[PDB]
Amino acid sequence: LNASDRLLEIMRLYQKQGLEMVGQKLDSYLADKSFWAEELQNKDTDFGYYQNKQFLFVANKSKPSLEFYEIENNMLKKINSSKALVGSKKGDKTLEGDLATPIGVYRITQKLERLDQYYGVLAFVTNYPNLYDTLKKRTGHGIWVHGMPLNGDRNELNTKGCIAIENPLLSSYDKVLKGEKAFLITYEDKFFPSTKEELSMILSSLFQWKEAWARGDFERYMRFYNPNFTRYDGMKFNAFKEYKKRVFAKNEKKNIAFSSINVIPYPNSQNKRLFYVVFDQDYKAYQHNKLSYSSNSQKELYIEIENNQVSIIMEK
Amino acid sequence: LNASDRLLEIMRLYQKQGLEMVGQKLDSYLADKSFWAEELQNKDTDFGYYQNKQFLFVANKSKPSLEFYEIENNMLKKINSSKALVGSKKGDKTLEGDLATPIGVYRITQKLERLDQYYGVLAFVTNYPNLYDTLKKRTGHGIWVHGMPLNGDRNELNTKGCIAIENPLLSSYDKVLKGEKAFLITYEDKFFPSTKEELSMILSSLFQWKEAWARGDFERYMRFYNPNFTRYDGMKFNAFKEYKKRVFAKNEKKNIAFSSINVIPYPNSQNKRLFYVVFDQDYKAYQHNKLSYSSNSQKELYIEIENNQVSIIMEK
Repeated sequence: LNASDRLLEIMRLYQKQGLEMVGQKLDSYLADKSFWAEELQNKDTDFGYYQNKQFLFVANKSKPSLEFYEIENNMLKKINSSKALVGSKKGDKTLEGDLATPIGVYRITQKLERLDQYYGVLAFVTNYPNLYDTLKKRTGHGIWVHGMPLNGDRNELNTKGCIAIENPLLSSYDKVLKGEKAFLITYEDKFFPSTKEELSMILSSLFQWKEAWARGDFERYMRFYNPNFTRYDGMKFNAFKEYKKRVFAKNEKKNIAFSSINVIPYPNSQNKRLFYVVFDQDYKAYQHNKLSYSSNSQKELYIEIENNQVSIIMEK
Repeated sequence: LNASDRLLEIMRLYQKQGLEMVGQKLDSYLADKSFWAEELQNKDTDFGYYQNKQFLFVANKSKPSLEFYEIENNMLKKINSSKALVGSKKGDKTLEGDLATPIGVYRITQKLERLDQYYGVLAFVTNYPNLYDTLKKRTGHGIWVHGMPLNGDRNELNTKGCIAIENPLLSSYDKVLKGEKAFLITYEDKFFPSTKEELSMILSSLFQWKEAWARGDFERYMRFYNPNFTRYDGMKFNAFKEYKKRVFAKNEKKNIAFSSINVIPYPNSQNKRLFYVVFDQDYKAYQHNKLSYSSNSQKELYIEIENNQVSIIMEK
């Protein structure tokens, strides 16, 4: 079953039964692993799935090195790479002042340009501690990707956790970036890419979870949640399930849509198969066919694949 | 590839902008000649485009003969053919009692069975005079496809305009038809088939016209109409245009959907490239977001292609 068959089937449905049945068919594709497997088959998927154009930094703490990529239609283009300086402590960053460069997936939130000359041309600010770090109660702050001292001093072999590279290369990255946000994937010894099978399982599950949510299927929705689940505000599984039971019993109608979806393999010290999933969510709920609630938000999930099953370990 | 890209566009649109925008995108394909060119490329298109399953008699006045077809996904299955008795007058039927079998595209409206023995096992009633005949002021009635005398008489060489075939075969067609309406194409010496280019032009135009109508684009809508236009109720081009300018100035919201579209080459004296278009139409209009008018009707168009341009010459 291929893309041409699916297009023909969409149009046949549209001409014969109209628009509502088209939506139901499109939903069935989105919930279908094989549909994603086909879309992904010739794409560069090692660093994840990215719907829109994005920029990716990849840091190897061990070498140490930093690479920079552009990703468009899920095809990678390597811009450059170099050696880097990183923190002195091996493994996870878990505490303020532990001198460790964090392992995981981070976002570059801003550029700083009026800094001590030690930081070089600029500093890209990472969002350590990210949601995952925050729900694990890891402490610390101020992890940046920056340059080398402007005076030309080279008197350190390690930072206190920041990632530092040469200024000309750093400037060249900034010119490619043009003020766009970047992801940063940082790993330690060896990187374990997301496979096409894993991305296919996550994306199909993602849409199944959405539609179980929207239609108020409490049992199906709850099965996507890992027993260890933690919500962004600290709520754990039992209270979460209690609450959702009540909410779902109200049987309100909802429409939910996910866009700008990225799914990114998440390096971690236990080498669990973890992924960070981030997307825009359009959410609408109705009471007696009157719109009673709407929101547009940025959602974040952390998902594990274990025992060949997808589960949600954290959600904002 | 293209089908991969086209599908991806639809899937992204569905989640980013909604099912309504998906419908508009499918509509843009239906308005595109190259879309139809591709869609028709391996279809049996000589007798026209038939969206759903349909049945077709083809009568050659000159032979004389009658063929019967089943048409499913626009592939012809020929059920049978045989010799036939037809009217003695060559050329057009224009008048009550002129003994001519009419030339053009007709519809079988009903089956009669309580007949005089002369007429055989049954009569399929054709709709002579059709809309075209009627707007051309042609008169007469009772043009049937029927059998041979039940008392075994086989005297006559010609009917008074009906089409007569052997009773065993006629019953066979009836059992295949099973109460369904059928089309009849009748032509005189040589049949000049609808081509794939003609059909693709007519179909893309049909959907362009629908969009111009529904979105209220007066100038683009009026461009499809031939100067010689006659509406089913006699109204001519200038009065039609005047009335439409008024209606379009109201800028009412309108939703229009077509289904079971058939486009059938229309044989004619002058061998002009004329076609009969017939479809079901669901029409709704609104006033300040409230439904003010709805209808479900069978629409009929007669269309000429001349100097590579599609025009409407008659509409019901």
